[PDB]
Amino acid sequence: MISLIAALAVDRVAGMENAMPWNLPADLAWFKRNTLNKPVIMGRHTWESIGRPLPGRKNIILSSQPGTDDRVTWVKSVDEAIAACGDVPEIMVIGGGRVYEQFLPKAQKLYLTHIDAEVEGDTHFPDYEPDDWESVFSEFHDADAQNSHSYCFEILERR
Ligand SMILES: NC(=O)c1ccc[n+]([C@@H]2O[C@H](COP(=O)([O-])OP(=O)(O)OC[C@H]3O[C@@H](n4cnc5c(N)ncnc54)[C@H](OP(=O)(O)O)[C@@H]3O)[C@@H](O)[C@H]2O)c1
Ligand SMILES: Nc1nc(=O)c2nc(CNc3ccc(C(=O)N[C@@H](CCC(=O)O)C(=O)O)cc3)cnc2[nH]1
Repeated sequence: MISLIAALAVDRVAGMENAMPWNLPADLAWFKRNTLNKPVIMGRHTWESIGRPLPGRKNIILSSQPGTDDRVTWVKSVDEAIAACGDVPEIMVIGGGRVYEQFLPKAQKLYLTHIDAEVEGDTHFPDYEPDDWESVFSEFHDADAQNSHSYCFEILERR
């Protein structure tokens, strides 16, 4: 199956010109936890933002051009990306906006972190219809000494 994972501020804002204005180590731990040992598909901008291969995962980067880093796998279409993942239980799509919109119709599961941050950005998570998804897990966390905002983890499965 194909899954998306993302951190969403209010209005599904997912990305800005620069790094998001929050310190959320617990969310990064959730991200690692749910992606380790699985192929991860990302767009070139997200690859550049991360700045290195994510360890312990097969990193697959979408770009229309040949790759510029031989440590990771580079593909030029959604179907090539999927094929490059091989026979695995779960493919993780980790963004960014362009990539999320392409994969959402193919996806069976969403891993979302809802962040109580009323911020502005240039990249959003695609619209999804709550009636087409069953929420199977939810977990709230307040802001604390190590996390700048309150965050709520959710897992949704497509009906
Ligand atoms: N809040 C979160 O959880 C989260 C997660 C990931 C990223 N982000 C944020 O998202 C932003 C990036 O999103 P974005 O939409 O700008 O970029 P993106 O989706 O990361 O990358 C876009 C690039 O991917 C390539 N691409 C996408 N689809 C393709 C296809 N079908 N065939 C070939 N190439 C394809 C293209 O590369 P070429 O131009 O080389 O052809 C394209 O320019 C950043 O601000 C980042 O911080 C947020
Ligand atoms: N929930 C969620 N939160 C995010 O911050 C997030 N970010 C991306 C894209 N950006 C990033 C940026 C950095 C790292 C990263 O460095 N991750 C490390 C753990 C963090 C750490 O080392 O402190 C990792 O191994 O996964 C991952 C994804 C995709 N989906 C997301 N989904």
